[PDB]
Amino acid sequence: PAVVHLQGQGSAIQVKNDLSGGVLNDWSRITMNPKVFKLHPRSGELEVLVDGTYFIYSQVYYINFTDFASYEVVVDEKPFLQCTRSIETGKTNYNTCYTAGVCLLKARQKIAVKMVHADISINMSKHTTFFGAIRLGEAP
Amino acid sequence: PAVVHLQGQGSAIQVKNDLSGGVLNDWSRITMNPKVFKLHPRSGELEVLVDGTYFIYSQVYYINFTDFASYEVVVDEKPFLQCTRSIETGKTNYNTCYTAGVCLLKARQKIAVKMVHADISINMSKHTTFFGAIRLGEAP
Amino acid sequence: PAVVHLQGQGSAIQVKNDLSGGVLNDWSRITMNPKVFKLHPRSGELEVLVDGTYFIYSQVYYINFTDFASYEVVVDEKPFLQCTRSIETGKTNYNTCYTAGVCLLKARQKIAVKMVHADISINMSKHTTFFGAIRLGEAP
Repeated sequence: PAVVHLQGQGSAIQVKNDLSGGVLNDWSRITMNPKVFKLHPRSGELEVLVDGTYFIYSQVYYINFTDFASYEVVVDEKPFLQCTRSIETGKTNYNTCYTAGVCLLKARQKIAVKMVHADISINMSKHTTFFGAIRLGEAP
Repeated sequence: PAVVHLQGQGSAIQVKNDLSGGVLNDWSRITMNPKVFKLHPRSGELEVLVDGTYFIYSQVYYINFTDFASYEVVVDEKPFLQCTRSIETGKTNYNTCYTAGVCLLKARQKIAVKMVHADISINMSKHTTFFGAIRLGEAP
Repeated sequence: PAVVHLQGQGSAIQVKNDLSGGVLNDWSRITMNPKVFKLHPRSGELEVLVDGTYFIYSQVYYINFTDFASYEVVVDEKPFLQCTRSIETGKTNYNTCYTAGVCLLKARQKIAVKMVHADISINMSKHTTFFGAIRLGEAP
């Protein structure tokens, strides 16, 4: 199996003005098999270069937000996974938010972590905020 | 590796009165290997057809509860995994609860996601509530 | 693929004690490929016995906490993953805290679950608190 583990590079992000369309992008590729995965640095996309059965996972560290914190893991712009937290307006929620799932992908398909449009702050520390995949094998 | 990723059928559920024994059901079967896995949609049970080493995972999107929200991933009615949340707010508790783990299984054993009996609502959207398994290989 | 699923053996721990630097060691070794994995019962370290690509996961059940509840998954004492909850609610909080990720490892390296030192309680039940890994295959 080929793998990729992408880590945030540190520094806090406010989702509204510190990102465009909510998409996380400045990922550090500490592990990436270049024959199976390609990273797109501005669009924040993790592209698969071959058909396969893929396990996909992510985790975003919510560090303070208004009331509703959430993101989607999208595949070709389509919601596949979601991780969501809540809090009462005036109070604080520091919270790692992990989700993961398995799906069949064809070559060139692109995966991305997209924050929902809200006032939400996230910490990009490498241990709390990450994004990865495992090609478990061929697709049927 | 044979995999299965069951997605909810796009509906908000009130656990107490909309499920039987808290068991999430009416799963949509997008990707399921028919030689390893068999689905029982109304029961909500996922049956393994062959012995093996299985990674099992699940997410439930909690959308309303005032006390506790908890579920168990059960194998023949025995708890294997458990995901739990207490309230994050006095208003509306939007919160996804993911859990996963590896276990050995025998043929004809059945897995289910079983809510604890309480005043809980859930969003059964395809990207928010899901239930899957990976046959990594044989069991030793 | 070689797997390991370690489960807590029940009861609870008061994290304020800071025994063994917060490193959890209550692990029951239910499934463990002995050719790839070794558990040290006193230190709580999970040692890989061969080089390879490893998916590592953990869940800790925070049962009584008020401010920050956090833990790290460490590799040779170096943080790799982190799971964190500080939910300001006015009452005591109860959350399971799952995280996971993939990394390449050499033989003899040791993985542990290290609680950050806090006056919280964690429940060590076998269904709510666990620690595991999948050797996906050889590392490139």
